[PDB]
Amino acid sequence: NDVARGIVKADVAQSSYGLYGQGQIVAVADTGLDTGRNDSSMHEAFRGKITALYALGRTNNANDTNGHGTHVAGSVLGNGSTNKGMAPQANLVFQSIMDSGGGLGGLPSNLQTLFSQAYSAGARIHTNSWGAAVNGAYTTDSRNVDDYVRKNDMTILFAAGNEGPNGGTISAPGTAKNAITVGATENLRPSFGSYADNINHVAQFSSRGPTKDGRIKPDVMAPGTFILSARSSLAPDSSFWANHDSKYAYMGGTSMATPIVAGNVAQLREHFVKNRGITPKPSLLKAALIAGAADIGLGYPNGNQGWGRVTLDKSLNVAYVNESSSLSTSQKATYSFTATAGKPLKISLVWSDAPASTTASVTLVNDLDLVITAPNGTQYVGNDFTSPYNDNWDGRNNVENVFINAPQSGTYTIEVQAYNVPVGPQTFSLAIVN
Ligand SMILES: [Ca+2]
Ligand SMILES: [Ca+2]
Ligand SMILES: [Ca+2]
Repeated sequence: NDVARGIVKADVAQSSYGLYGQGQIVAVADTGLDTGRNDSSMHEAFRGKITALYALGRTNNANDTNGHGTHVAGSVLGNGSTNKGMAPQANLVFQSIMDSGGGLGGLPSNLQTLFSQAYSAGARIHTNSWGAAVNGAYTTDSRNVDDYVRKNDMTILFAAGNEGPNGGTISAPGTAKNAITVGATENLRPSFGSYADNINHVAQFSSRGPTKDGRIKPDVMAPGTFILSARSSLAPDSSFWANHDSKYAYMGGTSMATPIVAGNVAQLREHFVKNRGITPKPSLLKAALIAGAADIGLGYPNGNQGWGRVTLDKSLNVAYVNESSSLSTSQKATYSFTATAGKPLKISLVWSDAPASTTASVTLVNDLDLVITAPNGTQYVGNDFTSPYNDNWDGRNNVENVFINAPQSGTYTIEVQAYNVPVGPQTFSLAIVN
């Protein structure tokens, strides 16, 4: 966590912007949380900061004999004396879904039940280091994630899965359109060897897109190898990659990358609410993370890194549109942005789409297109990264991007065009970095 904090710029968010996640509540659905008791027995990283601790998988037992859940929650918001999570003043809703057999039987059949329970408790961010390895398929769980986000103010994150490095290995519900799906790059702890020596390396195991219908997943990356975070007092050494001390130990997986991003979302949401005067919609938090992300060196579009590695300080300050307009087929919204040529210009359009059928061959329901015009007339179409940049149109993704490394100083025109919106009108968010 301490090195991940610096890689994703949560250190700048904390030290220069004051963002530790205070006032935000993150829900984690995972194995269990240390002793399973919201009292003074609880691990120092969560003692006193638990909004609610629910036992779903084992009636009346939310403890963590595995370790996964405690480490995950630790990375979101742990506030112990060392190895703090990214949002260490956020409060925690924890849903313990591990069943007596070690499986995830506490999950309800309809995942909307899980998310609504968390929402009722006050959580507005819900993070899930779990999934089924269904090679990019959009399942009932994916559908319910999508329906839930379109109807409720909840940012939902899912791990991409650990079936890399082959293409097309994204887990469900990480295949949901409206979640933020997170893959793992390496942490920088090179004494532990090749899994933690290059922050621009995709971890070998991280699942890779595209999804079954060709969409780019994961959406973003974060460090997910040799992450030092909270150690359940009931977990054995075999659950960890390496020991550290009685309260903290190492783990790696997309399960570790996801909660780093979830804590960054708490920091970002705090910033919008306290410092920018608005409650940012899930689509805007997602767009802002995407526009701020760093190309780890593979270029775009790319299923190995998605849109790149979270870089939180760039996301804090984006120019935005927060679902303030909705579009039906053939309509367009227009914005103008004055750019400066010193720095890259990155524009990200994200929408919380209508849920797809589990039987559809193409999951995108409502298709918006991003079209940008430079001061000197050059046009760019969302996700067209091959010159000429206005000839390849996107009909699959509900994230569209125009990234220009050396922009012209001057006013750029930004159009969001409703190509085909059968379940309309469709709103959207934009985030702009320059
Ligand atoms: Ca490496
Ligand atoms: Ca499109
Ligand atoms: Ca092209």
